[PDB]
Amino acid sequence: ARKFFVGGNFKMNGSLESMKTIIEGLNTTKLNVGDVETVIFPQNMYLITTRQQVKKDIGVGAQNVFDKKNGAYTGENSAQSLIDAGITYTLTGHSERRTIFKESDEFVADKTKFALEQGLTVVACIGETLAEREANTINVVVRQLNAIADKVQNWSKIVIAYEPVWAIGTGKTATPEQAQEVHAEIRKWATNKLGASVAEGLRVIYGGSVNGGNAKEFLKFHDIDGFLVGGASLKPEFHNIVNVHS
Amino acid sequence: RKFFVGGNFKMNGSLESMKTIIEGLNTTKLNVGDVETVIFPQNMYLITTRQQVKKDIGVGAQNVFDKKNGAYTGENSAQSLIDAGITYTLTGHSERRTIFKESDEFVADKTKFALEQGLTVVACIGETLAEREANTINVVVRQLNAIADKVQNWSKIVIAYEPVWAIGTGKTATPEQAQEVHAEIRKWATNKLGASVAEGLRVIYGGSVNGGNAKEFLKFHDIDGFLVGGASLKPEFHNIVNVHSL
Repeated sequence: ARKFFVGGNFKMNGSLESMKTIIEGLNTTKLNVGDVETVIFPQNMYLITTRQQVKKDIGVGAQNVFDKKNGAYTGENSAQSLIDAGITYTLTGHSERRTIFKESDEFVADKTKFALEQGLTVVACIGETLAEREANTINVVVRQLNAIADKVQNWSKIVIAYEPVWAIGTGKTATPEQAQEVHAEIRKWATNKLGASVAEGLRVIYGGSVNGGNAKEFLKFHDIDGFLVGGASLKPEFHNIVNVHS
Repeated sequence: RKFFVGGNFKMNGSLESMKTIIEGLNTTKLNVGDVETVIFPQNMYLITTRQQVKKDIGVGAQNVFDKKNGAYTGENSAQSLIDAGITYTLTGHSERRTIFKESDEFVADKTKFALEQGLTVVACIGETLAEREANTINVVVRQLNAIADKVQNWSKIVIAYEPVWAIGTGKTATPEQAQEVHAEIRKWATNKLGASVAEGLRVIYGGSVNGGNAKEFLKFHDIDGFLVGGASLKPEFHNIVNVHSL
């Protein structure tokens, strides 16, 4: 039985006031920590103050990390620095970084491997564009996942986030059935590549648009283990996703 | 032109080391009328650095994106920086141009947006080892022209000339070479922006500046300060920051 996982990706948003509000909101929500692993991923500059201010039952993660030890990489987040301040999670390979900053499959894998070695849990993001959806959905996520498998032996601290990039800004709303289809394919790939015990423990979270109302409709589908929430994670709605089981 | 000293911490730090580096700067006597001093910590420390370092010292990001708050996972927001009292940023550092392939045009776009949102920008330029053969001025003028194409007002720009071959290699440019590049940069600014703007423009030297070679630069009238790398994490930074005022 895989533990329900809800990540909140704030993206490149925030003010001092809005982050105080979000954090105080999370501190007063009734969390059953036994049945949900909750993590928020604030904009880089807020990482330490978010960890200081949000209660221990909520994880804090970076939105990106570099793949090397501390050194001369101006502008980057260090995995070593992150966990030294108590930031224990990170995203790698988010679609916005694969597209805007052309992060390669191999670069995402190397960041994942290094972050894991340094003690972080990695939410490794994958997903296909609309052109790739025409015929190559399986081939794309399989290729993205294989690059990670080439570098990473231990998947106990990986969770996979499936982003339906094809449904972003295309008028197309990705339905729960369409998500279930891909999540099943991801778990099939993991069974085939890593063995059944890894695949059955591996969280595969949906990273397309979701709210507290249809959260339950998505969780009715057989292979969806939680969510990487985008825009709703800045809003009170995030609490109804985190707390969906109660 | 007020002398400018920046300290680029790059992708370094721990809670313990960052607390003592800042405490070292807090208890260092400064002539703020004489030197504009700024430190650029790793992204995660931006808020705690602004909280802990005395008001006489500015804090800046090591990089910023070129758009308003939105869906750019992993990036620093210029609006968010300003909201929290971070009033500086680097753009175009050579490590970002080389590792992350930031173009002249992207750097110019970031510079313009950061300026519009209220930041002072240390726009970084410089030529490689191969370009040093015969193409030094072709390169820095091209990089500057891209900035001028997007930016009308240079009041809150500082130019940092860091020869790539001098970054982290220990091979400091001699002041005599630095002076002539800066003289060409000021010649370019005179022609492009007018003598008045050119005469107020800070052009600072970066590249293996340390407490032992700092003084030699002060005799050259087109070198308006330093962008210090590895030495900015060391107690000798306390020299470089004050050495103009001695």
